[PDB]
Amino acid sequence: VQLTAAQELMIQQLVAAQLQCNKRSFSDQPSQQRFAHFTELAIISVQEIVDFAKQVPGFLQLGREDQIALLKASTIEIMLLETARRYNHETECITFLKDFTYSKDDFHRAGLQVEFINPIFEFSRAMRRLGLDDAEYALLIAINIFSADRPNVQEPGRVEALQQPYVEALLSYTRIKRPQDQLRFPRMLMKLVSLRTLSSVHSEQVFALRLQDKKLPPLLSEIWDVSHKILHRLLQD
Amino acid sequence: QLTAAQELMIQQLVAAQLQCNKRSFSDPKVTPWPSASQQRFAHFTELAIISVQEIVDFAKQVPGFLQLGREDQIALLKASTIEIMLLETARRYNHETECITFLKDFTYSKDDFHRAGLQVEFINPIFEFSRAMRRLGLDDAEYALLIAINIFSADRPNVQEPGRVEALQQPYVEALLSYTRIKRPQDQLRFPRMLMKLVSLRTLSSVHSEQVFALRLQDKKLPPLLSEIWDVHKILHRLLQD
Ligand SMILES: CC(C)[C@@H]1N(C(=O)OC(C)(C)C)CC[C@@]12C(=O)Nc1ccccc12
Ligand SMILES: CC(C)[C@@H]1N(C(=O)OC(C)(C)C)CC[C@@]12C(=O)Nc1ccccc12
Repeated sequence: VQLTAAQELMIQQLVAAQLQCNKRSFSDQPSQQRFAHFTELAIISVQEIVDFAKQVPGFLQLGREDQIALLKASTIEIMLLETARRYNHETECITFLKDFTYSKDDFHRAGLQVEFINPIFEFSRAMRRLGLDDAEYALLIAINIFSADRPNVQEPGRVEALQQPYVEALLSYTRIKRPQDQLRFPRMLMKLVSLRTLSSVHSEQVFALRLQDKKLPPLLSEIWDVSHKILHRLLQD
Repeated sequence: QLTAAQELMIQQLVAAQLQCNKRSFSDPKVTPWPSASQQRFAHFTELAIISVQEIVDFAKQVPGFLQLGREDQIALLKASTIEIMLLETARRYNHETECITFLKDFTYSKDDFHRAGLQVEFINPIFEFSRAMRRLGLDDAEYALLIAINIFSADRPNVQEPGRVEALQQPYVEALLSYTRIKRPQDQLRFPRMLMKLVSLRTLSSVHSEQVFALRLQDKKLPPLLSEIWDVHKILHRLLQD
């Protein structure tokens, strides 16, 4: 009933890597005005997500066409995990990147649909109730990435094997943090289930804006719209 | 050790699970497996109608489901119907033949489904889930617990009493946890993977919904009872009443 040096070492690598993310600030930073803002800001985040993904052990070792498959699906779900981490209960303003803060009302002005926005905030509220630290968020992101249930995964068993170390670490970490509360760990996992619904709802939202004359940029269209020239280039570096 | 209350609950579930999948191709008869496109669709829908009713009967036997409001019961059943069905496809997947089985003994190839006009996006995940489920290697108690856990999801659409639903689920999660510990003390990661399979059921259920809409474009519209649960609840409300 205690972590290993290997497990301790991995968690530190993840949070350290995770800390390199969301570094860009609104001061330091250089309908459609609202839209362009989001897409612009997504590209920054996506690019950070790919970089984070190379750092994690056992990811670069996978073949390229499955590295695409895991990233394509999880990238939105990571974003959602990160929006939830910095969700502020008092203001009800989700933070994106270092310091960009947006109320739920701010989103309606971008023309996002109520079927899409409310679940995001319900997700952010629900996760805040769990009370996860940076280590638990970092482990949960990794677990999320190595999802072998994603569409068009060529080597599922290889991916399942990569993920299992992160589950075992998270199980042991939660047991130490709350020995009395045995079901908090399952509660955290049941949240992974909520992420998919939001992932499917997101595919409906993105589509709807294509109708409103709001087409996605080159990088974001590769992974969200129904070749991966940009995506290969980011991975190959 | 396992609780006396917990033993009863598992026992009630497995028994209820036993009443499911009693129908045989030999035992009335559903429209036969072979216009050709149209007939295969019919074959599936008649069989599914039959399956849905057993799931509904099973769900009433599950404890505390009937504690719920008729509106919530309906919400819960409609969303998990496909997910229970797919658990069952996986449960009895033959790795030797790669043929999934439906009800008592209706066996189908991957090849068959392509022939029925189903899209790859839909078909591939189903066999992958059946394969992935096998790697876990669940026993009957474990399947049944996982099913009951599935039913009581608070984050389902149109649920009115989430807390009441989630309260009914925790007992089952606790039983599954306790059961895994007793049966396999040294395998700590087995129990989380089972819970994570619920994540896979969601993607499937979403993929399945897309398939149903694509089929409507093939001039293949679902019958009344399946249309309630899968299209975008009079018969289902009436089914609960018996
Ligand atoms: C509305 C948001 C939830 C945005 N989402 C999204 O898919 O964007 C579309 C505009 C629908 C294409 C998900 C992440 C999103 C984004 O893309 N950029 C961004 C910047 C700050 C906060 C949140 C976001
Ligand atoms: C294609 C199948 C996977 C069938 N399902 C489904 O949703 O397909 C529709 C065409 C939309 C109806 C899911 C269970 C399904 C069914 O309805 N009857 C049936 C009989 C034997 C095996 C599998 C099935």
